[PDB]
Amino acid sequence: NSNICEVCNKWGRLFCCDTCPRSFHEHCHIPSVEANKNPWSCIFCRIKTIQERCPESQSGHQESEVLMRQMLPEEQLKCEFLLLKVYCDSKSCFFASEPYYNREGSQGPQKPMWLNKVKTSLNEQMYTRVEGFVQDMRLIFHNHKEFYREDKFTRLGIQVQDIFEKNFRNIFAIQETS
Ligand SMILES: [Zn+2]
Ligand SMILES: [Zn+2]
Ligand SMILES: [Zn+2]
Repeated sequence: NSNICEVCNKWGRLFCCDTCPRSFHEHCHIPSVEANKNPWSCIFCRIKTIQERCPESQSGHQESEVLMRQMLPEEQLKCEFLLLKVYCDSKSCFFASEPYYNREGSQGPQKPMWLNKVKTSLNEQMYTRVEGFVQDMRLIFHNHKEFYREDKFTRLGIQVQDIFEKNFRNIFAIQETS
């Protein structure tokens, strides 16, 4: 197994996957690494299994159809993995914890949002459709772009949104377009 966490790239108290060489901090993995279970298979492995059991699940889909899906176990897992893929980027640090807004010439957003809030919401089964999760994720970046206006710091929102969107299209097998 790897000797660093797949998500944050640090050593520490790591839990190792039995079916692949990845390792994780307990609360870096999503869902948090399960207490017992030997063998244990990480989220990367669980997602690959879904694909392998239903190869057709990789044919192209329309985003509008994906968003209206109910949050049954497989879609729950897919959103957990998509959230984890965002945390895998170091620039996620800016969007992880609760933000505050006090900048001359800007007013904070009406509905603040952050990664750890989305994480809690998924853990607590608060989303009934994929759309709920995707809306909160996209709101994180939209709030940031609107608040930071012409400051160059707005680019961090564009960057992390791009990671989100590329991974959304991969995980949910969105039909490729120009
Ligand atoms: Zn970690
Ligand atoms: Zn694995
Ligand atoms: Zn099948």
